[PDB]
Amino acid sequence: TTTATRLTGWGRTAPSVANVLRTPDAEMIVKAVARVAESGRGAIARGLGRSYGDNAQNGGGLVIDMTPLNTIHSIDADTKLVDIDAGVNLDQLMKAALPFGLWVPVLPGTRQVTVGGAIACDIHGKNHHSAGSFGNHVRSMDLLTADGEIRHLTPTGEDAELFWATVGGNGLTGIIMRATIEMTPTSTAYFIADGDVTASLDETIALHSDGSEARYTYSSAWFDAISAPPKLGRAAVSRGRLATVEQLPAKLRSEPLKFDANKYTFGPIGELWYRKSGTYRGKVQNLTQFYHGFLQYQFVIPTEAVDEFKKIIGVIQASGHYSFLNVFKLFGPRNQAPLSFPIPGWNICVDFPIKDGLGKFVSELDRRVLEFGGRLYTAKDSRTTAETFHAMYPRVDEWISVRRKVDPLRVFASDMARRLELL
Ligand SMILES: Cc1cc2nc3c(=O)[nH]c(=O)nc-3n(C[C@H](O)[C@H](O)[C@H](O)COP(=O)(O)OP(=O)(O)OC[C@H]3O[C@@H](n4cnc5c(N)ncnc54)[C@H](O)[C@@H]3O)c2cc1C
Ligand SMILES: *N(O)c1cc(C(=O)N[C@H](C)c2ccccc2)cc(C(F)(F)F)c1
Repeated sequence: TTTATRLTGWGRTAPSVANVLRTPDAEMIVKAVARVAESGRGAIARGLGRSYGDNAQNGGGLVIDMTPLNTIHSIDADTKLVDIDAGVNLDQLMKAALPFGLWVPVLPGTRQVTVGGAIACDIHGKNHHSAGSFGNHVRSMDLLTADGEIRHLTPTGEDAELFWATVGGNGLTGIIMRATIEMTPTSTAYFIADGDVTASLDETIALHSDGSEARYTYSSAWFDAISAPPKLGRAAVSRGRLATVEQLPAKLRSEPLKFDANKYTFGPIGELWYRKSGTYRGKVQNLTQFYHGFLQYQFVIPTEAVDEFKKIIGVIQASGHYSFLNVFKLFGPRNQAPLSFPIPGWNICVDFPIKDGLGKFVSELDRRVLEFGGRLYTAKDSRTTAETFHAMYPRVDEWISVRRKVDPLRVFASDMARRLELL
């Protein structure tokens, strides 16, 4: 029933060979786990493999593909609850739930992620500072544990601890079979967006600490990480909120929940265009418009350590490693998941062309991120060390304890668990 497959994350790196079970039958799944528990490198769940790291692979072990288990069981406009299999992806869920006036409460940059993957990495999106991360919206889940049993976890139940260990747990508490999400009510599929441009890193920080952020539910920025100061850190800021029907152009009010470089570019006229183009108010945009080899590196620095955040950006541009695609956002309050990535503060994504001395430069970045109280993201990472990770996540020991109570025999395991000593 299993097939030896060669697996990588989305980074197409650190490949490993595992036995990939793929069945729409939850019974084959439960019994495949029981077949790992009476024997040795254990088992890990895999979703759509959008995670860049090595969390959804398990060298010389069992990897269980969950995408066949993609039944949407029900959606209820009144309770706002959705009840689906872990294999359902968020694009699928988005499209099924619009007709009910329901919005997926946390959307990441690609909708090709499963619900299991969204929970296990506790993903965040453009609205983190107003909605939190994915785990905040899970009202229940069914977790296939090492003992072959299915446990029904809730956020505030008597199983709260294992619930919040599973959130952001990178699949190391067992297999999420099914969950119940509370959605966000919406009257349209549209955003009303305000656009802003900055000329300096200092301007960017100002804009994000002036209180304007509280007027928008969604907010993120494209961010210059190549130009030398004080042009370094200038940003195209896109902020907004879901539009109501009364704010749509009348052509759309009929169907409000529907879904579907020249010579000047670098001169003063180019700079002018880019400011004009990137500055606006109340622009209505659908989801696509408003959301628009390499080493993907993402960290967050606590809010108060702002000067340290600036320092790291300066180190980056002067490093000779150039990143064009840079997403900046200020996270809001965190949640009670010990291994949850987001904390309030300065979040950034950078894309580094694989190049000489880059591996060693990012190790230094790790040191800086750590020294400054921030952390990396497992959904992005494959190269950091156990010691660095354990120091970045001070509640890791708390988490490991929970994980030990629930999988004493190390039935669930992955490349990452072994690398980061989470096993
Ligand atoms: C283009 C792009 C844009 C992205 N943007 C964002 C973003 O804006 N915000 C953000 O937070 N992330 C973002 N990501 C990362 C992505 O959201 C996460 O890596 C997500 O976890 C991937 O989901 P998946 O179903 O592909 O999971 P996989 O990558 O297949 O698995 C990821 C982790 O989830 C676990 N898992 C999967 N299914 C289950 C299950 N059924 N039960 C238990 N554990 C399971 C796996 O074991 C593994 O630990 C982006 C990724 C890409 C490629
Ligand atoms: N990283 O801090 C980060 C990345 C995204 C994101 O959507 N990235 C994908 C790869 C993307 C790259 C280039 C253009 C479009 C999409 C989103 C965030 C967020 F915090 F959600 F805004 C952060």
